[PDB]
Amino acid sequence: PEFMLLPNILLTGTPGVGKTTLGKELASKSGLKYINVGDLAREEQLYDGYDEEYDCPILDEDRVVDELDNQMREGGVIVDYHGCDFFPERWFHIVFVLRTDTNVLYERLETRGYNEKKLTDNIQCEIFQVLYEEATASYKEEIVHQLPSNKPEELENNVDQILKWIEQWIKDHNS
Repeated sequence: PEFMLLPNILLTGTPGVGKTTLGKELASKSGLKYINVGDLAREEQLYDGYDEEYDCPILDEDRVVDELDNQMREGGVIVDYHGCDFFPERWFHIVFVLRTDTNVLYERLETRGYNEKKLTDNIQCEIFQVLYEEATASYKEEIVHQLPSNKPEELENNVDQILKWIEQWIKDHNS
């Protein structure tokens, strides 16, 4: 991989849409580094404050940015998070918003053991297309793409499409 310019990819979308499964499979099949922002925040303890209504530690967004910046500047990172407005715009060469039909998403999150309030908030997040709108507000329209993510076959299509995109980008940016 040495001395190749490599792209950064954002995988965003509501919890349950398949970002982690996709990012991990992409890392394995491309050699790009996969970063789960939730796991990173947990591992490096990047929390500040507690949201009492959602019942979750509040992400320290500045510290996440500081934690990742050097690595992002070096390129070749696939970032997975259910938020994107706080990342420096310069980080990402392409942004994929994974989408899952509400019925499918509900059953996924139900299986994850989400209670009613958490199920409702997340399901409304998807049905209101919150993350999609957040992505389009934060990044150039031409680099934001929605990906259906409802079944293994769509995961397969997404892996294939993005792996092909990575190859083309690398060719274009290492003349």
